[PDB]
Amino acid sequence: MITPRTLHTITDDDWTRIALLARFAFGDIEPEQTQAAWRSMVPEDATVVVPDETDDAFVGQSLYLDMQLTVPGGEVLPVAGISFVAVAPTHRRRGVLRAMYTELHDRIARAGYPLAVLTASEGGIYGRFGYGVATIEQHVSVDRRLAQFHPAAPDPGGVRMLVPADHRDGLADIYDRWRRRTPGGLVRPDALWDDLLADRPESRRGGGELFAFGHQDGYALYRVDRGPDGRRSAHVVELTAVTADAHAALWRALLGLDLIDRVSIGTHPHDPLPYLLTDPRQAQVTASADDLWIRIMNVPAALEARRYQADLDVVLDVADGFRSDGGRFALQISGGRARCTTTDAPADIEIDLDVLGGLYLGAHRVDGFAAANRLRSKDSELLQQFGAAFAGDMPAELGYGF
Amino acid sequence: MITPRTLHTITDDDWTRIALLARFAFGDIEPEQTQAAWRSMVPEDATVVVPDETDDAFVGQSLYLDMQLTVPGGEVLPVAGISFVAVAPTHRRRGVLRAMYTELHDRIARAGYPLAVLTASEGGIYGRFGYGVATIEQHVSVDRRLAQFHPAAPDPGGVRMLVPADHRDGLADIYDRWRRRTPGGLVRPDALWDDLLADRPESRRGGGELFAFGHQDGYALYRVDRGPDGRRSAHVVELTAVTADAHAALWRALLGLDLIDRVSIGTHPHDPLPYLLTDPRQAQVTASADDLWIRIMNVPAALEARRYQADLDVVLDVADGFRSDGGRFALQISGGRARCTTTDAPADIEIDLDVLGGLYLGAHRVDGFAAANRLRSKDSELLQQFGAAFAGDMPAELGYGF
Amino acid sequence: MITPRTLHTITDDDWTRIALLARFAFGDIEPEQTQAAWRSMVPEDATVVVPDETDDAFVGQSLYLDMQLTVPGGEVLPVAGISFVAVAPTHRRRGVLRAMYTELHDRIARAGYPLAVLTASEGGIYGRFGYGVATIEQHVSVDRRLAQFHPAAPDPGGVRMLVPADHRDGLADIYDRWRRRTPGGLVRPDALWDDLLADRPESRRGGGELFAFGHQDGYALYRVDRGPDGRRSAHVVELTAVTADAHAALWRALLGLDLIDRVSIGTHPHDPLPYLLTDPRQAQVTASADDLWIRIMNVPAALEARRYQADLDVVLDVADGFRSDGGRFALQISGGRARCTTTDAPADIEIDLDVLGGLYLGAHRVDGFAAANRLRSKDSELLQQFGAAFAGDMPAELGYGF
Amino acid sequence: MITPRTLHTITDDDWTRIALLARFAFGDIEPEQTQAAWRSMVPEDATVVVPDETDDAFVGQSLYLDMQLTVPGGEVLPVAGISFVAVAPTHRRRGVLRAMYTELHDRIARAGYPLAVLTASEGGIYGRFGYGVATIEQHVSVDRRLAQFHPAAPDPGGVRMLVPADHRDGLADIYDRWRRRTPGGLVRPDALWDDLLADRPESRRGGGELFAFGHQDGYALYRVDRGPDGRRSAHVVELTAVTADAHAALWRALLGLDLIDRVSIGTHPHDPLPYLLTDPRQAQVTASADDLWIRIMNVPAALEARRYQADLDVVLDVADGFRSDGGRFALQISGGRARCTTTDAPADIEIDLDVLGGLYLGAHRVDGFAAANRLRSKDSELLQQFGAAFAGDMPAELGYGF
Ligand SMILES: CC(C)(COP(=O)(O)OP(=O)(O)OC[C@H]1O[C@@H](n2cnc3c(N)ncnc32)[C@H](O)[C@@H]1OP(=O)(O)O)[C@@H](O)C(=O)NCCC(=O)NCCS
Ligand SMILES: CC(C)(COP(=O)(O)OP(=O)(O)OC[C@H]1O[C@@H](n2cnc3c(N)ncnc32)[C@H](O)[C@@H]1OP(=O)(O)O)[C@@H](O)C(=O)NCCC(=O)NCCS
Ligand SMILES: CC(C)(COP(=O)(O)OP(=O)(O)OC[C@H]1O[C@@H](n2cnc3c(N)ncnc32)[C@H](O)[C@@H]1OP(=O)(O)O)[C@@H](O)C(=O)NCCC(=O)NCCS
Ligand SMILES: CC(C)(COP(=O)(O)OP(=O)(O)OC[C@H]1O[C@@H](n2cnc3c(N)ncnc32)[C@H](O)[C@@H]1OP(=O)(O)O)[C@@H](O)C(=O)NCCC(=O)NCCS
Repeated sequence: MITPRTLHTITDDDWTRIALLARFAFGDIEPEQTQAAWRSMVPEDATVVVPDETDDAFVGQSLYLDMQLTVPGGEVLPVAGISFVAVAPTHRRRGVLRAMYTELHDRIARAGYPLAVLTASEGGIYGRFGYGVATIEQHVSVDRRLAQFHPAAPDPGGVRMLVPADHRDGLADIYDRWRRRTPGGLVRPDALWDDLLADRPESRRGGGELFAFGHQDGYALYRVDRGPDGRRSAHVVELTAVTADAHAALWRALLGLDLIDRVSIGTHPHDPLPYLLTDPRQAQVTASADDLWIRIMNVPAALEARRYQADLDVVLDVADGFRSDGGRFALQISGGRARCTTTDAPADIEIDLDVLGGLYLGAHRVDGFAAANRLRSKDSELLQQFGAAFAGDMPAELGYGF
Repeated sequence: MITPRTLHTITDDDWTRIALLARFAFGDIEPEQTQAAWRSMVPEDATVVVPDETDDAFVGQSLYLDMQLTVPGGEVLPVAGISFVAVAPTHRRRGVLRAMYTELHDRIARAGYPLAVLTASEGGIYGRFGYGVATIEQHVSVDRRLAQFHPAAPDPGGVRMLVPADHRDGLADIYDRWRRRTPGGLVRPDALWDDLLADRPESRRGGGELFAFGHQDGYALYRVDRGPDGRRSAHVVELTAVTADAHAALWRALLGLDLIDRVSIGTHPHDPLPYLLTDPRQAQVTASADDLWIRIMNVPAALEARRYQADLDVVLDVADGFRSDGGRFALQISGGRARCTTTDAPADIEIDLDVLGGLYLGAHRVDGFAAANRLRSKDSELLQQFGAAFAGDMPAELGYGF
Repeated sequence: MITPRTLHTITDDDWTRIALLARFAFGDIEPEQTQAAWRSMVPEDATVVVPDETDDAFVGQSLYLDMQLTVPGGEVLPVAGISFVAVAPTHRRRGVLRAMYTELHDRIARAGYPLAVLTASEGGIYGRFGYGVATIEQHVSVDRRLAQFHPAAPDPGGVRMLVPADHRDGLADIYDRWRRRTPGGLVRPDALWDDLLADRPESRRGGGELFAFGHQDGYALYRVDRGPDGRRSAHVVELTAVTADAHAALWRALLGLDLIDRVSIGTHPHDPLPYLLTDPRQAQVTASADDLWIRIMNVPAALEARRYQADLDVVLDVADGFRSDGGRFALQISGGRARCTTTDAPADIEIDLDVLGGLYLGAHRVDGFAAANRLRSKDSELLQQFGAAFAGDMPAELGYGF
Repeated sequence: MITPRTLHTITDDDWTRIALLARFAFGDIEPEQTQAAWRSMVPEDATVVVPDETDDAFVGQSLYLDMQLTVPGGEVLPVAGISFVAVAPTHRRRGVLRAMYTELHDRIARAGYPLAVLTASEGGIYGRFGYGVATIEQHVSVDRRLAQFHPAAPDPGGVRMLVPADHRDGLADIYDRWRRRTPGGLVRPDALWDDLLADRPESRRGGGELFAFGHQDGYALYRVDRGPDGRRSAHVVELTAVTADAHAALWRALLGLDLIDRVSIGTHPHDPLPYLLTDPRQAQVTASADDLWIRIMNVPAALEARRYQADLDVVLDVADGFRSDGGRFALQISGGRARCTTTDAPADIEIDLDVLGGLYLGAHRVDGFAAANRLRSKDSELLQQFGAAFAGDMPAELGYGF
C-alpha cells in the first residue's frame, strides 16, 4: 500500500534521502550548492514522501518551492513550483506519483496558491494532472559568419564585456525589470543568483567559463565550447533584455565573436532575433519543446488576476479529472479586465483544466486544442473570441528553469 | 548594359533557353512534364528575359504564374506567382534581377494583380523588393513507436488505402474544399494534379512510390524509404484535411505504420498534431523556415479583401522602397471588415511594405518587426491592436510549392 | 465482426489485393516476379483474408507456403511456411491477425503439417502463437586487410570465378547437398533459383550485380558496393558449403579481394570462420537476431522425426495457450532416437510450446528459458539432460529467407 | 639481447620501472592505487624482465598474479594470471616476448599452477603460446523504452538503491557466492574491491559516479552518461546474480530507469536477459569478443579437476608447440568425473593445446576447431562426444578483468 507523509520541514537526513532518490531516478543530480539553493525555497509542509517498507529510504518524493510568477498584464502571483519529483525505478507505475501528487496538491490548495507550476522531464506526465504547457522553448542556432543585420535594425551600442560575478546587483536588477514586465517571469532569490555566478565546473553544458555582455537595460551570459576538430561555438546561457535596444545591442555583440562559428540559445518562439536579420534563415530553429507548465488551482482567482486583449461574455465549463477545481464559471471581460464567478447557467464553452492552464500566458491557439476535442463549443465564433481574449500583450517566457 | 525584354508568349525555343539557364543557375531542374505544367500556367506578357551579348542565350529570366490565393476570411484573390527566376552565375550581382523585377512588376501591376507571391531559394533576397514572409513551414518528425493518442482525440475511422492515381478527381475535390477554407490555399490546375500523381522517379526525392490514405474529408500522400542499416521511415508529401476528424484519422493511420520508425512532414506552426497526442513532445520540430512570401501590389484591394480578428481605426504609412505602391492609408476595420482609403492625414503607424505582406496571412506577431524598427508607432498600445487585427482565425498554409 | 475468408485458390485478382495490402503494411514490396515465385508455392486452401466493409480490398491477409525442412538427424519434414502476413494500418490491434491465424492454423492442421515455420518482421509477435526462435543469424564483418588465416587452416584451392546465372543446376545441386545435411535446410524450387539468378536491380540493396565463387562442394554469391567514399565493401548474399574444405577455400577467395576493405555476411553463431583465422577478432559480430521461427503443430510427430544427442526418459507437459497442440507426453530417447507418446502420467518437465519449437533445431541452452520461467522442473539436472538431448550434431541454419 | 631475469620480489624501484614501460607500451596506464592492488597479488619469483643496456630501465616485462579460478563442477584451482606484459615499441618483433614467456612459464610450471590465464589486448598474440579463448564477452544494448518483460518472467522485488562504497562487504559476499557457482569466477581480494569502490574519475570512461542496485542475492553496478543531445544512457559495469530471481529483479530495476534511452552491459553469450523479454530482439548484441584465455600447464590435473556432461573413453594426443606439456593421455570420463593418465597407446583424437584450453570452460563447439584442422579425428562422431563431454552445466563468465 501507498501512504505518503508530509514532512513539516526537511531535516539534513531527509535531504540526503531526497538527493539519493533523485540521483537514481534521474540518473544524475546538480551540485550540492544548487540543491541547497532549491531546498531553501521549500516552505513548511511542502514536502511529500513515501518511505520504503522499513521507513528507511524514500521510494517516492515530491515537493514545492514558494515562488512568484508574472502573468499577462503584470500582476505577480504566488505560485507553488513543483520540484524534485521522483519515484524509485523499482517502484514505478504503481501509483506512487499519483498518491504523492494527491497529497501535495491538497497542501498547495490549503496554502492558498492560485497556481502550481513546473518544468517537465518528459512531456507525457502532467497533462492528466491538469497541467498545461504555458510557454515554449525553442533552440535557435545562428551562423554568425553569414548572419547580417537588417538595415533598419537598432545599433544602439552601450554593451560592455563583464565579469559577471562582479556585477551581481546590477544583473539582478536588470532581470527584475525584465521579470516585472514579462509573463513567465519568476522572482529569483539571492541563493539562485549566487549559484549561477559561482559558475561551478559541473554546471557547464555549453562548456567553459562564463562570459557576460552588459548593457544598461540587458545582459547576456554565455559560454564557449570547442569541437573535436577545433571549431568554437557559443552557447548563450541567458539573455535578459528590458528594451528592444538592449536585445539588439546584445545580439550584435554576440554575432561579433570573430572566431565563433555559431551562436545558440534557448528562447521563446517570438524572439525578435530573426526579424533583426537581412536573412531570417540564419537564425535556425533546431528544436521546440514545452517549457513552463501551469496548473490552475483557483480558476476565478487566476482568471481575474491576468489581463486580456479582447472583450468576452461566456460561461465556461472547466473539466478537472484530478481534483475538483473545475466547474462552470461566468467569465465576463471588458476593458481587458475579467470577472469570473461560479455559476449554474449552461456553458457556452467546455474546456479541460490543463488546456486553460496552457492558454493562460497566451502561448497557443484555441483551434489546435479544439481539433483534439479538449476544448469545445457549439459556437465556433465564440471560441475565436475566447482565444483572442487570452492572447498576450508580451510574448511569455519562463524566467529560469526549476 | 542591361535591357530586359518581355515575351508575349513563350515559344518552345524560348523555353529551351529558360530551362538551360534555370538548370545552370539552380544546379538542377525538374523533369520535362513538370516544367511543362508550370509553363502552362504562364499568361500573356508574363515572362521577362535578358539575352547574352549575341542573343544566343538568356543570362537572366523571370516569369509569373496566373494563380488564385485564399486570404483570411475566405476571399480568393488573383495573384501573380513569380517563378523560374535565374541570373547566370557569370552575370550575377550586376543588377540583372533588379532590372528584370522592375519590368516584371510593371507587367503584374498593369495586369491588375493585387498581390504577387513566391517561394524563395534563399531568405535574404526578396525583403528588399517588398516581399514579406507570409507562411512558415516546419519540419516535424514523429517517433511512431512512442507516440500515443490523447484520450480525447477524435477517432472517427473511415480511412482507405488508396492508389492515388485512381482517385484524381476525389483528391482534387478534397484539396479544393481545404483550399476554400484555408488562407494560403492555391488553386491547383489539372496539369499539376496529373504531374503529382504521375509520381515520376526523378521528382521522387525521399522515398519509393507514393502511398495514399483517403478519407471522405481528407487525404495523406506519403513515401517510405530505407536507411543503409535497413530501418524504414515515412515522409508525408502532402496531408490535406478539410475537417479535424479527417486530420486526426489520417494521423492515426500514419502512426499505425508498424515497420516504420518515424513519420515526418513539412507542416505549418499550428498543426493540431501535437495536441492529438498524450506527449506533445513526440511531434518534434527539427526545422522552421519561410515558405510563402507575399508582396502587396495594391494596398487597398488586399487589405479590404481579407477579414480581421479585431477592430481598428488608424492611418498607416506604408513604405515601399522598390515601387510606388505605398503611401498613407486610412484603415478602418469594423466588424472584422476593412475600408482602406488613400489619405493625406498624418499616420499613426509606419510600416515597411514587406512587413505588411508578411502579416497578411496572420503568421507573425508585431513585436519582432517593431523591435527591428520595420514597423513603427508612438503608441505601443496601437501596435498590439494592429497585430491582433491581422491575426487569422484559421492557421495559414501554402497549398503547394511553386 | 471479423469474418476471415479462406481462398480455395488464389486468382490474379486476389493476388492484386494481396500485393496492395502487403505494400501498405510493410512499406514496400518485392518485385512482381519475386511475388510470383512465392505465389507458386501456395497450395490449395492456404490463404486467409479479411475484406474491408466494402469487400473491395483486403484489410488483413495471411498465407502459407508448402515447404520441406531438414531437422536434426537428416529427416525432411513437410512444413507450412507462413508468409505475406499483414493487417492494414487502419485496422491493426483489433484482433484481425489473431482471427486470421486461428483459421490459418486450423487449415494447416487439417492439411497435416507437423510444423509451421516463419521469419519475423519483428521479434515480439509470434511467441504468443507458439512460435519459438529456432535459428539465429549474426552479421559478421571481416576486415580483410588485417585478417590472416591460421597456419593449420585448409587451403584446398579449387575455386573458380563464375557467372552464376550460367551455372543454375550446379549451384542448385550444391545447395541441395548442403540442405540434406543441415537442419534448417529448405527445399528451394526452380522458381526461387531463377529469381535469385535473375539478379533484378530492384532487390540488390545498392550493391552491384552478383559475383560468384564456385567450388566443387560450395559456392559464394556476393555483391560489392562503395559508399562514402570510393572505398569498396563486399556483402556475401549467400555462402553454401557442403564440406569444410569448400568453406575455407571460399573464404580465402573472399578475403583475397584486394580493393575491398570489409567482407560481411549473415551467418550462424557457430560459423567456423573465426576459427580459421590467426586473430579471431577480425571476424567481427556486429548484430545477432532471430532468423527461423518454428511452431510445432504435432508434438509426437515432430519429436519422433528428429534425432537426439543423448538419452532421456521423461514426461513433458507442453503448454499451448493458442491451440490445443500441447499436453503431457512420454518422451523416451534411446540411441539418439525418440518415442513420444501422449500420457496421463505426471510431468517431470513443464515447457511452453514456443520454447519446444525454439529448442527443436539445437539453437539454445535451457538455462535462459528456465530462468524466465518458460521451462520448469524440480529436478534441475534433468533439465540439463533435456538440453543435452536436444542439442544438434550439425549447427542449424535457415536455407533461405521467406 | 635477449637475456631475461626473474625478480625474486618487486621493489618500489622495480615497480616504478614496470610502470614506466607499461605506460609507454600501452599508451596509458591505470592509476597508482589500481597498480598497487595488482602488485599486491604478485607472489615470489613471478616477474620476468629484460633490462635496457644500462640496467636502469626495462625494455621488456611480464608477470603473473596468484589467482583462483572456478572450473566446471565447482573446484577452485590456483592459477597464474599473466599481466603487465610489455615490450618497448623500440624493441618489438625481435622475440623479446617469446624469450620472457619461456622463462615466465617455466616459473609458473615450477610453482605448480595447473593453468595460466590472461585477458588479451589483441586477438592474435597468445594462441601460438597455447592459450585458448575460454570465455566470450558480448556487448548487449537494451532499448529500455521499447523492451517489455515476458508475462512469465520472475518479478521478485527486493531491489534497493545503494551507495556502493557503503556496502563493500555485502557486495563482496554476494560476488563470492556467485564466483563459487560459476566457472570463470575468480577470487577478488579486498584491494580490488576498494579500488573498484573508490570510483576514481579517470576510470569512469565518461560516465558519472557509480550507482548500485542491491538485492539479497545479486547486485548491479552502473554509470550514466549523456550525449551532445542531452540523452542519457546507462552502462552496467558489473551485474552479479547468484539466483535467477536476482538477475530478473536487477534487470527490471535497470529497465525501469525512466530518463535513460539505452542500457548496455558486457555479458556472456547465454545471458538469460533476452529470454526475460516479450521481444528478444530488444536485447541487441552489438559486439562479441574473447574475454578469458586459458593455457593448460598440466593436462592431467586440469582435466581431472573439472566435471563433465557426458561420458568418454578416448586417447588424446595434445600438441604443444611452445613447451612440452602435451603428449598422449588416456581420458576416461564416467559419472561426469575424469581420470586422465599419460599413455603410449595410439590416440583417437588429436588436439592443439590451445584448443583444449578454449574448450575447458564449455564455451565452444568442436565444429569450428575441427574445420580448421586444429582438432582432428577419423571418427567424427567421437568428436561430438568429446564436445558434449566438455560442455558446461553453468555458462562460463570471467569474474573480472585483469
Ligand atoms: C515520473 C514519475 C515520478 C512517475 O511515477 P510513477 O509512480 O511511476 O507514476 P504513477 O504510477 O503514479 O503513474 C500515474 C499515471 O501517469 C502515467 N505516467 C507516469 N509517468 C509517466 C511518464 N514518464 N510518461 C508518461 N506517463 C507517465 C502512468 O502511466 C499513469 O497513468 P494511468 O493512470 O493511465 O495508468 C517517475 O517515473 C520518475 O521518477 N521518473 C523520472 C522523472 C522524474 O524524476 N520526475 C519528473 C520530473 S518533472
Ligand atoms: C537570385 C538571383 C537571380 C540574383 O540575381 P542578381 O542579378 O545577382 O541580383 P542583383 O544583382 O540584381 O541584386 C539585387 C540586390 O539583391 C541582392 N541579392 C541578389 N541575390 C541575392 C541573394 N541570393 N542573397 C542575398 N541578396 C541578394 C544583391 O546583393 C543586391 O543588393 P543591393 O541592391 O544592395 O546591391 C541570382 O543570384 C540567382 O540566379 N541565383 C540562384 C537562385 C535562384 O535561382 N533564384 C531564386 C529562386 S527564388
Ligand atoms: C503484425 C500485424 C499483422 C498485426 O496485426 P494485428 O491485427 O494488429 O494483430 P492483433 O490485433 O491480432 O494482435 C494480437 C496480439 O499480438 C500482439 N502483438 C505484439 N507485438 C505485436 C506486433 N508488432 N504486431 C501485432 N501484434 C503484436 C497484439 O498486441 C496482441 O496482443 P494481446 O492479445 O496481448 O493484446 C500488423 O502489425 C502488420 O501488418 N504489421 C506489418 C508486419 C507484418 O505483417 N508481419 C510480418 C509478417 S512477419
Ligand atoms: C605484445 C608484446 C609485448 C609483443 O612483444 P614482441 O616482443 O614484439 O613479441 P615477439 O617478437 O616475441 O613475437 C613473438 C611472436 O608473436 C607474434 N606477435 C607478437 N605480437 C603480436 C601481435 N600484437 N599480434 C600478432 N602477433 C604478434 C610475433 O609476430 C611472433 O611470431 P613468430 O614467432 O611466428 O614470428 C608487445 O607488442 C607489446 O608490448 N604490445 C603492447 C601491449 C601488450 O603487450 N599487450 C599485452 C596485453 S595482454
